[PDB]
Amino acid sequence: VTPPPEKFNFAEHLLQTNRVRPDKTAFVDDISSLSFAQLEAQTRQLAAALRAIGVKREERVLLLMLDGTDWPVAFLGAIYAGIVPVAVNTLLTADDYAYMLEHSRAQAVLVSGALHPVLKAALTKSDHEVQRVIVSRPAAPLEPGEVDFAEFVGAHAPLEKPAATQADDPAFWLYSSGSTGRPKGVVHTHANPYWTSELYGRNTLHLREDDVCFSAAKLFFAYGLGNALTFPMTVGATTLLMGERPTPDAVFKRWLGGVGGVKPTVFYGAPTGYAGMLAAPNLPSRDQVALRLASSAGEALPAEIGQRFQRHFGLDIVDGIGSTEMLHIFLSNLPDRVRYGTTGWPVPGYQIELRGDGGGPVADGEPGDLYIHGPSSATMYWGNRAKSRDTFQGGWTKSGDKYVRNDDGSYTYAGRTDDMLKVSGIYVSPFEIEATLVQHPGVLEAAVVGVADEHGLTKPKAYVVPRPGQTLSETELKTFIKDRLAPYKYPRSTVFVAELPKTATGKIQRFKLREGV
Ligand SMILES: Nc1ncnc2c1ncn2[C@@H]1O[C@H](COP(=O)(O)OC(=O)c2ccccc2)[C@@H](O)[C@H]1O
Repeated sequence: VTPPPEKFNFAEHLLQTNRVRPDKTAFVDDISSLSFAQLEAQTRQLAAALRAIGVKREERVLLLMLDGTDWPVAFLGAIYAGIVPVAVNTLLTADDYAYMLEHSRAQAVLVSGALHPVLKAALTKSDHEVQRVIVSRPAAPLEPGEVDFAEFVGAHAPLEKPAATQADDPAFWLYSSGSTGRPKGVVHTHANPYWTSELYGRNTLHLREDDVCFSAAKLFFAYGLGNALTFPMTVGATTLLMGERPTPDAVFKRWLGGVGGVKPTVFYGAPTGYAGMLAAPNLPSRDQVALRLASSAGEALPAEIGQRFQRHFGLDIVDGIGSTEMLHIFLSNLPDRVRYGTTGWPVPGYQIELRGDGGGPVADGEPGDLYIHGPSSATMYWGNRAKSRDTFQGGWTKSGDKYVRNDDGSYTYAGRTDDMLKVSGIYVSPFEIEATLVQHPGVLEAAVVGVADEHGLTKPKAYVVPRPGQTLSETELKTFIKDRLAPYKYPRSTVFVAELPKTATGKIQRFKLREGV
């Protein structure tokens, strides 16, 4: 792969690539479609609109939007203007967005109408710098000063040239969270999505122009931003976008061509979703679908899920690991070489190391902490120098995973070096769940650990000590939390216990709980 040039604007690079196919569909969702030519026009009009309201080069805008054809207009339009979109999870609380507005110093917000209520609460409570709120597909009347996305874009002539950015300039941020503390702003450059799209989208997956891409992972996840924006636009594939929560039925509807007259050829999602599909009574047959490739990431793929999928569809599931810090996948199975129970082999272009307890070498078959060296790594966590130093070794990125290298050069997942749990392939901190539980007046103490379900997928499990002299049923506790946590964070089971195993300092011995004590 040839490196990008030093003067490089990634949005211009994706528009230029598709000038050969102006009338092909670039994106289609449940109510709209853009051709490459329409996407270019709207992208450049939005770039002009952001500049016309005073947002300058290098400044941030918050992009809080459901998957749909306006999302890549917003993302690429900011980048074309050399403004930095901060693309965020759509399932967070007002308090999380308030933090993001302050931390990013976002100067504008591009928000889906269905997300406007949570955004409103974030704006009201924060010391933010937002100059304009631009609403895509409003779901209630606009407040004074707010502008509808379609009119904001339509009111401005297309910007004539992109910002003259450098390849190593910041282009966008994503946020990721650890087991405590606020979300961390992961800063990516213009070159980083070129590298992931060339080294993985093109050179590993072999995506091509005639593909129809469909990602159950949304565009704000680093996995989905590659799958359903940067990879397809790099090869001129058409992309199906879906705003609603991915369920088996919603996904099957699109597999069978129920939206936009298109059947996906490339599907993308978490192992939890593939298990949910394989359990569904109305799983389509082979002859009803056009899939040629199935990608998975976010959590380890249990071998039995890959094997059942291959037996049903005659397609393997290609499991690769990526992170928000590395932007996309750097260690993966290949479309034509899958070994289930491993994450495959290093993606050419990326170097992988396993380190022991002092940074030293680890013999094959022994676990070591995983470190990555490659060209798409983030530059830092914005405004967090300590956490940055810890993760950005020195050209090496620490992943927070342990791995074992096998005799054939493949790597087998061996768990995290922290307490985080990927449930449904999405981060869940057990300590957040514990903090929610102990605010119930009938709970005295709680401890949450990961436990493998019957499919070998990790789910949280809660051990709860009730407060003597209060009542507390399992049903009452399920109601308390349904209300306060996202569904993927719900404990699979709660066990009421008389006491928890502790050190003399009172530290809970969470390892004893995973050992089944
Ligand atoms: N296949 C896998 N097997 C085992 N663990 C996997 C995995 N893919 C992700 N992970 C886990 O999620 C972590 C990354 O989470 P994050 O949500 O930042 O990004 C993706 O999850 C992400 C970002 C871009 C592309 C792909 C995934 C990895 O450090 C690892 O613990």
